[PDB]
Amino acid sequence: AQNPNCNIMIFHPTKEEFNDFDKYIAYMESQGAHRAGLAKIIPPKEWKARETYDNISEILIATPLQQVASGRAGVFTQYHKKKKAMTVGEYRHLANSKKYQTPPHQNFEDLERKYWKNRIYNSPIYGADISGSLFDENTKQWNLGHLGTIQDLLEKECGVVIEGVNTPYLYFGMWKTTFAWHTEDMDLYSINYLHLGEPKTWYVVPPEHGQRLERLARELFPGSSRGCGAFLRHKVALISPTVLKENGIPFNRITQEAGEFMVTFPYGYHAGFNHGFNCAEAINFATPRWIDYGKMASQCSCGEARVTFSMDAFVRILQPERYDLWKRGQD
Ligand SMILES: O=C(O)CNC(=O)C(=O)O
Ligand SMILES: [Mg+2]
Ligand code: NI
Ligand SMILES: [Zn+2]
Repeated sequence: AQNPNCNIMIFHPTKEEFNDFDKYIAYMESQGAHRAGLAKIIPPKEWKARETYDNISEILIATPLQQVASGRAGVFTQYHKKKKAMTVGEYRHLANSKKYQTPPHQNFEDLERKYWKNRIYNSPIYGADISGSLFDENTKQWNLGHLGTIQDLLEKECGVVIEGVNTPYLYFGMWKTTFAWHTEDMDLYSINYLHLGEPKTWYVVPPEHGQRLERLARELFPGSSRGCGAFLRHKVALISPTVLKENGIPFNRITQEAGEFMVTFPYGYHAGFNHGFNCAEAINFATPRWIDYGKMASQCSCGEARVTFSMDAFVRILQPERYDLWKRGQD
């Protein structure tokens, strides 16, 4: 069995190996990459996502989200308070202001210590979940707006044609902006490209151990757990590496830098934080190996998780028994 300790693997494809996206995912899996839940892919030196980032300031962040924490430093939830619209140029200036800017630090490990010590005492503002793309149309390799769609994959594997679309999303971050512990909708893959700016630190639980994280979360967030049998779908709970180690939960960590891709694998729980002003692009995707995970994915039916139009068909076809309850949660 490849990668039996579930370490995060880093790949360096050549320009030739970067042509065929599906083939390279399947290659990484042949080497055991999925066992970690997360892999890093460093593009060949010949590749670029676009020519420059000099002309992005007029993109609008219609609903910036202020991430307000409650709890203790290593075990907290966050809620998202909506703020007035602002442009990317306005948000960048805000991120760089004395109130929000990255503090002085020695290295990534010092900054990580400062994040976990101090995150809860601040409320950073995240420009998340913005439909759009920064890949040039002429970039043919690993262009996250030109991937095979999940609806086409389901149709190729199972024969059923379904409605829905699959487009990318932009994330504009600042110091301390936070992504809570989650797996993807329907336990899909994700791919994330860090276009510019400061790093993103990731934490991940191997898919084979995901239920250990879920059991810890029910213990640490007992009110939330009574409210919903899949409350990590709400994407609000944070647990620090120190607390995970104290409770024996297997996990790994890695820092993504500008110009690098990260892939999350089906049922790989992940969480993390941004180091300073940055912009990432991400999208969900599927492969044949996903289908079995989609059929078994938990679902939130309490009303909180509310998701895209395109998840309807995935529930309806892969999980018909659960469909009626889940759709009630959507309505
Ligand atoms: O970058 C973020 O805020 C969160 N991204 C992801 O969870 C992802 O790409 O799967
Ligand atoms: Mg612009
Ligand atoms: Ni994710
Ligand atoms: Zn719920």
